[PDB]
Amino acid sequence: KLANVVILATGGTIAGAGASAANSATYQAAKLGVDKLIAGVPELADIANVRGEQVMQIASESISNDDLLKLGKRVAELAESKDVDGIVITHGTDTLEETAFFLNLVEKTDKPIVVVGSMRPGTAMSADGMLNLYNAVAVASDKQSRGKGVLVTMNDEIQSGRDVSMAVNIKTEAFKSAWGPMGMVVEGKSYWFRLPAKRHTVNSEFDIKQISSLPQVDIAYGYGNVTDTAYKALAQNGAKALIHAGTGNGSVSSRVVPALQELRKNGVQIIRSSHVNQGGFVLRNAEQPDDKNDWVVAHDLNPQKARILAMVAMTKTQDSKELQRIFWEY
Amino acid sequence: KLANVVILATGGTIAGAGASAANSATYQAAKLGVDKLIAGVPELADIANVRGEQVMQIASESISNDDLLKLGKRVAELAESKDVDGIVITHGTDTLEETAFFLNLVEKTDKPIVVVGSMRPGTAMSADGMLNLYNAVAVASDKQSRGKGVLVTMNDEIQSGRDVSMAVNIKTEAFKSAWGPMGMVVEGKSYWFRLPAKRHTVNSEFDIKQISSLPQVDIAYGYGNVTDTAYKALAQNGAKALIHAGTGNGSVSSRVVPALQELRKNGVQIIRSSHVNQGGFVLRNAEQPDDKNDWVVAHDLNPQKARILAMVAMTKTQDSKELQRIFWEY
Amino acid sequence: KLANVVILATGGTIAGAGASAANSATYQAAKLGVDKLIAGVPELADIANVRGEQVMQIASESISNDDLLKLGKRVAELAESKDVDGIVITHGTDTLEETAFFLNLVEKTDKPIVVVGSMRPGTAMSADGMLNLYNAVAVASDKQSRGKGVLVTMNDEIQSGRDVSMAVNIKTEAFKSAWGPMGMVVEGKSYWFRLPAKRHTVNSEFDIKQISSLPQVDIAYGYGNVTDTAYKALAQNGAKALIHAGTGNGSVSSRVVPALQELRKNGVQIIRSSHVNQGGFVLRNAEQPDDKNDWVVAHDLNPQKARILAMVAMTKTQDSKELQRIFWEY
Amino acid sequence: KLANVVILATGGTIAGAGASAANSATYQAAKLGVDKLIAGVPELADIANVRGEQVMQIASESISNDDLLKLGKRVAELAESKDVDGIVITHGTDTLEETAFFLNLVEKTDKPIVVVGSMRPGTAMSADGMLNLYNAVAVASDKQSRGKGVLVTMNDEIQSGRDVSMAVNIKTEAFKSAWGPMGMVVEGKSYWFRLPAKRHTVNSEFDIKQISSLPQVDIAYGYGNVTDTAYKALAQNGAKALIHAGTGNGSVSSRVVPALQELRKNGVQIIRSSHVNQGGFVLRNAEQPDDKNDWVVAHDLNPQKARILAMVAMTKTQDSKELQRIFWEY
Repeated sequence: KLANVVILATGGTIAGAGASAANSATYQAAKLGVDKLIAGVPELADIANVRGEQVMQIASESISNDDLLKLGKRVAELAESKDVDGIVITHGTDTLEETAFFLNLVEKTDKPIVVVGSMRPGTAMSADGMLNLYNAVAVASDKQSRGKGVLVTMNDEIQSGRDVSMAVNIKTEAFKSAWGPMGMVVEGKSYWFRLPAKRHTVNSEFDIKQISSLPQVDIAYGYGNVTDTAYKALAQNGAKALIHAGTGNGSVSSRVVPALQELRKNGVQIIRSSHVNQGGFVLRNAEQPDDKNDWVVAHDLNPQKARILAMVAMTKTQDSKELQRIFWEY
Repeated sequence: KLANVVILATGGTIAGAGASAANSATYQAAKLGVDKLIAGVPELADIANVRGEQVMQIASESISNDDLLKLGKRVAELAESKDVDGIVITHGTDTLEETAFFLNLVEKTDKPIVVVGSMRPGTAMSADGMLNLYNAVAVASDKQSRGKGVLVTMNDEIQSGRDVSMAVNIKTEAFKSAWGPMGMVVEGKSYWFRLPAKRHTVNSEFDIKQISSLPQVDIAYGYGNVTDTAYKALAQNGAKALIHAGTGNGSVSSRVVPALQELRKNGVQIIRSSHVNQGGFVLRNAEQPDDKNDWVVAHDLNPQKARILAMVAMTKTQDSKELQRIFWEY
Repeated sequence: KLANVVILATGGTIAGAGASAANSATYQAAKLGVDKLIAGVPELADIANVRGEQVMQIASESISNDDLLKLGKRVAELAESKDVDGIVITHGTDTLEETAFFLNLVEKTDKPIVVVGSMRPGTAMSADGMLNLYNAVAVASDKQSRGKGVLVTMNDEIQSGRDVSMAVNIKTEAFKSAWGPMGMVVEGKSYWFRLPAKRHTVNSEFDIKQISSLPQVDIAYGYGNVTDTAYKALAQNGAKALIHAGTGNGSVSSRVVPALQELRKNGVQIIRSSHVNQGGFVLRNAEQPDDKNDWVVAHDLNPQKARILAMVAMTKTQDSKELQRIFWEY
Repeated sequence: KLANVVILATGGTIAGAGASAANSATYQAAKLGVDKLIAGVPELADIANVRGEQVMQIASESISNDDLLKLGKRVAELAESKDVDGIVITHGTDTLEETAFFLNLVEKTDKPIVVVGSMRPGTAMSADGMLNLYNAVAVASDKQSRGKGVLVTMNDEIQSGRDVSMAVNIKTEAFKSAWGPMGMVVEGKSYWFRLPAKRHTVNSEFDIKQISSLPQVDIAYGYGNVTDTAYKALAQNGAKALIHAGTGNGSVSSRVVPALQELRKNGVQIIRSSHVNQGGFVLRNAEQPDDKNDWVVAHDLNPQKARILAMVAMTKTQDSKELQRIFWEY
């Protein structure tokens, strides 16, 4: 009668603890195991048959590519199981948007996958995690969630895992998309207003089942008087692609362009993103001659999202034209 | 009767040119001289006595610290002149927010200083620069602008140069502040709704007249699987402070903390900012033990803004407690 | 081969004129005919084969139901023509959102229909109307626009005609949706990030071909110390439904509930909307017992949008359960 | 020694109760007395000496002018007491913005006055009221709050009572200002980023001590095919001023202008506001000839705020030029 939902716990503020009820912002992440999360929301038994597993127990700022692969592979094993209807991942906020996008690209399933965190620990007055987790389970149990790609369910919203980002610090409305929420979840019911347009999950060319390793990708920032130092150092320490987090429309300083040309000739993919992250996108051939240089633009994707897509894409191709297509379809 | 306004041109898209009227996003910056910009808005003569000077002719993504000092010293000379009532600076968008904040810290004048750019070049259909420049001159000529600190006048808004940032790519509403616009400018008239709270201009402890060369400060990004490589390389190549553009509330990967402790022990200031830029702020001692490590938080300041404040602050102090006070006052 | 686009002119600021180039906000609407509007953007020939018709010449604040029917019927005649690929409607901003939603409900066509205005008259410095009209023709000429419902193309955005609203005065970013833009249009190219979820155009149960008149529907506002006066007066002067623009979640004053029960028994449909228009929705049975009173909630639709849906819906049904279904599907 | 704060309870969702923990949106307001609210936040004793009074027990959508006066007069008595350092008012969300603006105009004190509500009842999972009430008391007890005018402390923000509005339904981020938050409150500490520019409290020309009964003011909505019916009926039933909630920049249908000219000639003040409430303002003489007609524009104020200012203003003046000055200063 009720859906079978599995909760995969990774740590985070949602599993965190502070010293008193007034500690909404100063806490230790990743203190409570998945069984204590489930025990703290007894109302979950009203909306689904829930089982929990601990995949990891980390502050998400310290996540690694090996962690992503472990989580992605477990999600795929559960998605293939006839006994599983939906999956919830409890996660720290800091890199929640990276995990959600990674799963959106590599999980070839129409089964709902929801990633959820909290801005306050469960010890705090007015802690947000209990209702976030209830909503995540509600959404993971809802037929309307099938085929919608990875979702994030914080602040009573249904956000696309593709382009939701941690945009506001401290407040519970932290996660926003340039392209809006797709829906809302209220008193366990989902209300949809938009659908995804971009390739995901079942329509993805990528599959975690065929990924055993991820290429190293790093990010360097653009600002006044920036030099080529970080770009060269990152490449010298193994980066196979650099995400340029440029000013404006992925613009590159005249002090940095020559190093990026030299790195591209040395086989490093050069992907122009920006730190202009509330809306718009980076236009090919506008601020830099990407065709002449054989560079790629990240479209609307912020730097950390562009890193995820580049890493997944480079499991399959190092062709800059193919990478640009991928950045325009996902 | 009319105010005496000087326009200091530095380049940018507002001085740009594209190949066709439909080229609103693909153009070359810094092509038109200040006399051509002034001649493109003959209505300036109705609202002020305007004179133009060409300080530099750059795409603002390529600005240097020596460019900031040249511009800041020319602004100081003009502010000291009885014959100047207000100052407008035409600037590229990419680092407009950095220049505006710098001038807000180092110009000890109550004379209006307005920084303005455009998202479309003057060759485009529906180019925004003409009305942006008219509005900048209107605000620079208005007695209500005196003592308000440095202002930015795009999109019919009066924004604080402190915390306005380039937040949306392509669109004319690019410049936004987490704390809102302070006012609007419409048909030459200024309408105020908020005042600055933070220290600026006449109440600043800093003065451009004292600064000969700015200290080197660099920025490193935080993301999944980040290593200490960029942080160490930037310090090796001369960084006196490192702005950490962390995930979430300025969080630091467990892979990076030991390097930042070693760098602080070797005299490099460690300032925790974030790429969570739509609202909120980074809280001292929350994600990291700043007191134990002698680190600084950047409060609400985005990484490029924190870099500007760290450079100015270190012309006066190397005491981390004084740097934290400055990050809480400015 | 270029698309054949018809421009249907109705008036508005985009056809407006002010006394001087500095008049961005003080002007007269509906002065320029469609042939002069088209002649002002000769670049339209690069993206489509365009012809103009003058349907009407009004300030949109003064639109009537007879004007909607005239425009809707003309759109339908063009959409049935094999010689028409797309339709652009130039329109005043004030009720643009009402016309766009009306057409989204009643035009049973997959051919693109775009509604466009401007915040500044074409006489103004940095007038927005030329690029808005270029973008409207670009989107109306694009195969990606087929089957997406009615679209609004201002501020470089592709907004859904369903739920875009005039949200910001004066500024060119005036039109916003709670559910985000669906895409952007830049240098003639359309970039999509979301799809509509709600029923529209070809999947609508409503058809302008079967509508010869519209039921009278009026709107009354909720606030502190509101009385039942406006509600009763509007019904006495022919309203067949009343849109309640409530405080909060469509809340109704205890001073107004009895009048609404008497009006419902008298056969007036009662639809709870709100003046809380930036996000969320009005929940059935939450603030008022809608099932007991036989009332309807407007879901996320603002009062003027709810009026349009009620008026179209009541051409087909006066069954309150059917109207609630319609408010949940469109 | 702790500040003495008095909590004045008026009802609302913050005092509400739902049937179960999953009832975040469906509940009964105004169920719990002030002593139970205070008992539900035992941490209040750490930050202030609190006492509670029950002023009334209502759902705020049903507030009256006499309720405003009863609360305003009690606030005045407490502000005049040496034993009171700060005042918190617990309130329903629906008309919280109206009460906060009223108090901002009529309380001639620099003592902190905070108005607070919740979007979820205290019975819900992740109820927001506990931390909102803690934050209200923290802000009411803070020296930084003195002289700032009336404040609203929801969602970790410090918002101006002047121009904060209920803008988002259901979500805890409901309260927003076009001009941004002025600050934040985190772990009991206040962080300021802007100051008010408009007249309030100690600099107000109005005083609650002089007002015995407020004049009747009503609101009529503008939309396609609107008629003069609601305007005339509201005036016939005693409105001394009509707030016109127009489309766009307070625009008036050509079907309505004649009635509004006649009402003005008969002594009814005509104030043009709008239902365009996310930003911008209504410009005098732009959409209508206000000077010719002796009408007033509401500036940036939404209709329900404009009604509050019009009521207070008309306790002093019937001169439309003085009313316009008031609408430009407050």
